[PDB]
Amino acid sequence: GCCSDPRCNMNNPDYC
Amino acid sequence: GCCSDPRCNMNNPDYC
Repeated sequence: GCCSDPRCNMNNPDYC
Repeated sequence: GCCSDPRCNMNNPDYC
């Protein structure tokens, strides 16, 4: 998942 | 933060 991966989470505030 | 960058900002319209 994206939100469970630090870098993806950091770049996706709309969903994370 | 994400919103300070044009690409990330545009990918996150709800939050940015």
